[PDB]
This record gives sequence, C-alpha cells and structure tokens, in this order.
Amino acid sequence: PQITLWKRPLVTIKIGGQLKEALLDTGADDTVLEEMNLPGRWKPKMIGGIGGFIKVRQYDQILIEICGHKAIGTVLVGPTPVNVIGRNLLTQIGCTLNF
Amino acid sequence: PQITLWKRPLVTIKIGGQLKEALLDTGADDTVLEEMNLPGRWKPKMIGGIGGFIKVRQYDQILIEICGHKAIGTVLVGPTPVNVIGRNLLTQIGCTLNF
Ligand SMILES: CCOP(=O)(COc1ccc(C[C@H](NC(=O)O[C@H]2CO[C@H]3OCC[C@H]32)[C@H](O)CN(CC(C)C)S(=O)(=O)c2ccc3ncsc3c2)cc1)OCC
Repeated sequence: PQITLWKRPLVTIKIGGQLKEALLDTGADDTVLEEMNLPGRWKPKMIGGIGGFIKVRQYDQILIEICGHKAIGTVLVGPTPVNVIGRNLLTQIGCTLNF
Repeated sequence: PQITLWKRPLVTIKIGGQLKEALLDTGADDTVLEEMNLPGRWKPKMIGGIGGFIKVRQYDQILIEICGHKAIGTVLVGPTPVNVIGRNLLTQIGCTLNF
C-alpha cells in the first residue's frame, strides 16, 4: 500500500504470535521493540539513538509479519520509547520512499 | 524519485543558505538538524528518542529545499548525532512509503 505521513505510520505487526503496534521508521537501521517476552536465544547488545545508548536483547532470525508481509530477521528488545520497524525489515517487505 | 532502503536514505538539503546531508526519516515527527546559527527568534524544546532527550532550539517557518523540492516549517537545531527530515516537512514534498 501507499502510506502518507500526515499521521505517524503506525502498523499492526505479529511477532511471537502476538499482535503489536509499531512505527515504520526509515531513520532506524534496526528494529527495536519495547520490553516483551520472545522465545529463542538472545545476546546482550547496545544501540545508540538520539539521546545516547541503551542495552537491548538481540534476537536473531525472528519471524515477524508487518501488515501481512512476512519478514525474518534481527529484532532488538529494550527500553525504546516506541516499537520501531527499521530498514533491516523494511527492505524485506519491499518498502521504498517515493516523492 | 524512488529511494530504496538498503542504505540510509541520505539526501542533500539546502537550509539557511547552506548545503547539508540529512536522513528522510518517517519515524521523526519533527525535523532535527545539527547545531547551526540560524537568524531570528526561537523557543527552547526537548525531544526524546532512544537513549533519552536532547535540548534543541525551535525555529518556525524555515525554508528548506530537499532534492529540488521546497518546504517550509518548524526546524529544531541542537546537538543531534544526525540530521533528520521529519514528517512535518516530508508531507510537504509529497513523500510516501510504498510496499
Ligand atoms: C552519529 C551516530 O550516532 P548513534 O550511533 C545514533 O545516531 C542516530 C540517532 C537518531 C536517528 C533517527 C531515529 N533512529 C533511531 O533511533 O534508530 C536506532 C535504531 O536503529 C539504529 O540506526 C539508527 C540508530 C539506531 C528515528 O528514526 C527517529 N527517532 C524517533 C524514533 C521513535 C526512535 S529520533 O531521532 O529519537 C526523533 C526525531 C525527531 C523528533 N520530534 C519529536 S521527538 C523526536 C525523536 C538515526 C541515527 O549513537 C548516538 C550517539
């Protein structure tokens, strides 16, 4: 679909079997979700944002459905202000910017 | 144009008579640029993301040219680690997400 930007581009995602709401974020290299329980191994990682760095749990090769489009990739879980879908998954569902 | 997301969506902007590089960032409500002496009055503001908040100066009705497309709106100036073009200006140049 074509998504305009007058409102936040929030979409429904399915991850770990649970539905969540997330922001399509072209300024994010990586996908970062708020604290949740996810099945699978994870490793400690750090990521930097506008205000500095935070600690996250890095889950690899996670299945995630974004508006019905399937992606399988890295998901970071930690104290982000909002769930963000980053370019690592936006590229998998074929997302481009157009103007 | 059409911008894929394999790499950071960086573009050249013209603001305050100067050329800069900035991200087209659908996850940013507002436009945030590196420290630069814009003339005119401004208001203090705090904006938050991953890692916490930074202090910025809010300038209103600022002209920016983005890859040949002109836009006018609020620009926040401060010690941001990267320049982001946010939705307040992306809507003006007719930018959409497409997948
Ligand atoms: C020099 C490198 O420094 P650096 O490595 C990190 O630099 C950066 C810093 C910020 C960005 C853009 C942001 N991306 C992001 O956080 O992505 C992270 C996840 O993926 C990784 O890739 C990029 C970083 C990692 C988002 O697109 C937009 N944010 C909001 C969302 C909801 C979080 S916003 O910026 O907080 C923002 C903007 C306008 C606004 N108006 C009212 S609120 C408000 C908040 C890109 C690179 O370390 C720090 C020293």
